[PDB]
Amino acid sequence: WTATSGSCKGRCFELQEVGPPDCRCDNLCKSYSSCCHDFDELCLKTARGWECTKDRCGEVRNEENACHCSEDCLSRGDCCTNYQVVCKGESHWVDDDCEEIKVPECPAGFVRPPLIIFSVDGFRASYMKKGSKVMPNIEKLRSCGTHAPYMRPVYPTKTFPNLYTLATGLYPESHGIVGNSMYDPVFDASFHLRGREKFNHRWWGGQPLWITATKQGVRAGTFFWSVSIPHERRILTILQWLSLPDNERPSVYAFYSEQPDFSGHKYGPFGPEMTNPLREIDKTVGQLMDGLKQLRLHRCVNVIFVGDHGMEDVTCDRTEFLSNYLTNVDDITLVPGTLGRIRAKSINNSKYDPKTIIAALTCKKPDQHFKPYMKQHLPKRLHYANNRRIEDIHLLVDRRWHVARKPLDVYKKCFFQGDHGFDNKVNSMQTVFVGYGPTFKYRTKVPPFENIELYNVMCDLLGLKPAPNNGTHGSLNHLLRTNTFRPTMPDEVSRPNYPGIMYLQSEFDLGCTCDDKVENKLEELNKRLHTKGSTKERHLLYGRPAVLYRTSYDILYHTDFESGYSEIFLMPLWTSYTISKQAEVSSIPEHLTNCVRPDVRVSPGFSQNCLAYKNDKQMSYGFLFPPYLSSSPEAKYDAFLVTNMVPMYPAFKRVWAYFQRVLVKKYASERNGVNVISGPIFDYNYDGLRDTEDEIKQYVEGSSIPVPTHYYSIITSCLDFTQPADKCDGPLSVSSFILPHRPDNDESCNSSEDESKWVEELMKMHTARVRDIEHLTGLDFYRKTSRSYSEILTLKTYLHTYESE
Ligand SMILES: *[C@@H]1O[C@H](CO)[C@@H](O[C@@H]2O[C@H](CO)[C@@H](O[C@@H]3O[C@H](CO[C@H]4O[C@H](CO)[C@@H](O)[C@H](O[C@H]5O[C@H](CO)[C@@H](O)[C@H](O)[C@@H]5O[C@H]5O[C@H](CO)[C@@H](O)[C@H](O)[C@@H]5O)[C@@H]4O)[C@@H](O)[C@H](O[C@H]4O[C@H](CO)[C@@H](O)[C@H](O)[C@@H]4O[C@H]4O[C@H](CO)[C@@H](O)[C@H](O)[C@@H]4O)[C@@H]3O)[C@H](O)[C@H]2NC(C)=O)[C@H](O)[C@H]1NC(C)=O
Ligand SMILES: O=C(c1cc(OCC2CCOCC2)nc(C2CC2)c1)N1C[C@@H]2CN(C(=O)c3ccc4[nH]nnc4c3)C[C@H]2C1
Ligand SMILES: [Ca+2]
Ligand SMILES: [Cl-]
Ligand code: NA
Ligand SMILES: [Zn+2]
Repeated sequence: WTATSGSCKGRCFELQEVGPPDCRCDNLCKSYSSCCHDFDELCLKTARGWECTKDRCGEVRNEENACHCSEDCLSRGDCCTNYQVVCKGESHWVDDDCEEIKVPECPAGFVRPPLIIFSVDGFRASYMKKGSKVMPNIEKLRSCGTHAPYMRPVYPTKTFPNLYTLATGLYPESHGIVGNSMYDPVFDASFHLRGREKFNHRWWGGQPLWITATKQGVRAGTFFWSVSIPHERRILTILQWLSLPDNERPSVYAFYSEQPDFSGHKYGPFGPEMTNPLREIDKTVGQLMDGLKQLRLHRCVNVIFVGDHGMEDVTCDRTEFLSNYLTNVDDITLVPGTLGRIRAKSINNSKYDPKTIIAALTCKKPDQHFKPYMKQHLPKRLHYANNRRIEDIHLLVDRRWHVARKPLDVYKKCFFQGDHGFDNKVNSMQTVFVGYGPTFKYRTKVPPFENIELYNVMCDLLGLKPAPNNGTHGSLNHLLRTNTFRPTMPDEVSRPNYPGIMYLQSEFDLGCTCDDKVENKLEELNKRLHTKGSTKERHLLYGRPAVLYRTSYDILYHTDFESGYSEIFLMPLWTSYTISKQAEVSSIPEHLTNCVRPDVRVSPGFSQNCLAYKNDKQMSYGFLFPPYLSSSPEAKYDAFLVTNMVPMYPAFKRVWAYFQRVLVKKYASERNGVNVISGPIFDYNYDGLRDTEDEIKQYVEGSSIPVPTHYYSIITSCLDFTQPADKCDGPLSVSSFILPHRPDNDESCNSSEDESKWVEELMKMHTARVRDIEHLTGLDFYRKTSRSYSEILTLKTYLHTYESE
């Protein structure tokens, strides 16, 4: 109910709301069916169209017209965006050369340059190059302002998860919009694009930009436009808002376009019918810009041009049916399409089994086009698990395909030729970013970055303090001329011990053997300097990492590698070593195959033991610094110290062995030496954050030796590869991964072939940012380099994606 009986005269697109039932006149009333009777007549005028014509120049103001070409229009703030070009001989914004904007040039009374966020749905990143001949306004923004060749959305690359990530800097798992379609079991409700449920504030977590602004006394234009309000009216309304008196005028504005997404779904991303939606978007941009120029705001406002996701070629016949795998296909509810999510059709059913469903979906057909996962086993870079709204079972679907439950679902629902929602590393899903204005740089290209980082920047552009979010504040400082936020290195919380030789061999009773009793003062002061950290500048290139939580740990030095050994988790938190281009792969000598030696620097009570691995029929063990890469027969003994040991399932040891024996050396060859940091990760509650000791669900049997959920490595070298890793005078280059530590290899369908046919593809899949590894371990890397901190934050947010160009 509304008493939809009040009026809207002088209230057209009002700025604060009114309580039901007083009728509404804001840009969302339509969607609430709560506009006043006269809203259309007064607020949605159309008479005469949206441009001036020569014979309108001068005219008697006529309140009926959608826009005015009269004389008092400039001062009423309601001319058609082309008024000056047509009636005062001015030029369109796009025809003007660009001139660097060194300082804001704003009208008197503007306390700060406004921000205008112009967002475009489905605007695939390659559109910038491929549609360039027909988007001249967008092209001028891109080349005069600051731009990335593309910007990475979050997963799933759906509309609501992405628009609300842009608004909040949060992963969908934390903001709560985990799909365009969700079931919440605690609310017992569903959320869909169509319908009222999405209007209930209980779905939306985090604190979006417009709320952050309000709470700190920066006024916001209302970001959301009802779908019948056409584009030209949205632009005119923003331009009017911009004419309000100083005390009423918002500081931040949003425009949203449903194009090109709406068309991309019908015609595919490069369909002939796509040229027109693009021209249209360009023309709307020209109108905002010709309108800012009229108001002398075009060298004052910062404009952000940003997409939520891209678009891919998808058709009804590229659909895989779950009914071709599962016999019980009626006890399951599938959330379907470009990703799959499965729950039980009823929780009154005690016969519903995730394991057998997963197994029934694993590697069943030669060319299968989706892969099932338990959510905690999805790649950590998707950050897609820590929400009750995300179903335990998930299917990652290949680009260009759909998954559906039955065929009846597809023909009682080819409609479409495009879709999106796939893995966020996929090229066709990448989207756009352009920043133009006094606060952005002039004609500057920046590297690709993730859309989670933008909320921070929009907060800086407005002088706001960001609510806590998943961006890394400072990682996009290179986008900006000024306003920057000066980030600082977090303080180290635990400082290490440096233990010397304190224990005799016979104090150990670990059930470990080593064939090593084989026996010169010259080579002795030598081996001892290695244990004092003589070679430490070679293996520890960027400083030791900082432990950012409270705990007990020791630095251990060796000829070949250095480690931070945790007395709590009984293993190292990190192991650092450099492999130069020249270095040589040796084999594990036969005599030393089962060798594990006590560390006389570390007490029996803080040590693992071999007995437990023997007793544990599931669990075997590996080494963090690989014996294969020892610099000498003598140094190799160090690789076998029990303090270099970590627990590993036999299935995982195949992955790990291949990475250490083949791939390190290969990377050293291509990158001209690599520095490697490796270590264990514990995330039993899949929240993306380091577990405390009391959260560990699994131990090597009959011991306090905790089992990692994943193993990471960070592989750094010189960006200029003509310099070796250990003597780089400039920027660094990095790639990393976080491998799930799994007792089987059901994830790789080719895992019964040689490791050279599958291990590396798996690693690629589990590519990571150094920043993801920091969250997971509580460590802080790259503490001592010659680079600026800003540049290091950018490096820590890099993801190496292995897509082509
Ligand atoms: C990405 O960035 C985000 C944001 O920075 C990071 O998430 C933060 O991480 C913190 C650490 O996990 C977490 O802090 C906790 O908050 C608890 C209360 O928080 C409420 O208030 C805030 C502030 O305004 C609000 O944001 C929260 O909103 C969540 O919940 C509602 C649903 O109820 C959602 O609508 C909303 O979208 C959001 O959902 C998400 O968050 C929750 C976690 O709160 C998840 O469970 C969901 O899955 C969803 O993803 C909250 O309403 C606070 O009570 C916690 O305190 C406990 O632990 C500390 C240890 O310091 C201790 O002092 C206390 O004893 C306490 O323990 C007690 O509570 C336990 C739980 O009941 C109980 O088991 C014990 O026995 C005790 O009784 C804690 O400080 C913070 O909430 C989130 N923020 C957000 C927005 O998610 C995120 O980590 C980053 N991600 C990565 C990978 O880096
Ligand atoms: O008006 C907004 C809006 C705009 C915003 O913008 C947020 C700003 C945040 C700051 O950065 C830029 C965007 N945020 C939010 C929601 C998140 C709160 C909402 N809407 C209205 C549009 C209706 N719509 C569709 O019909 C549609 C479109 C594409 C599709 N593909 N497949 N099915 C689809 C269905 C997508 C909705 C987005
Ligand atoms: Ca955790
Ligand atoms: Cl969805
Ligand atoms: Na074992
Ligand atoms: Zn869409």
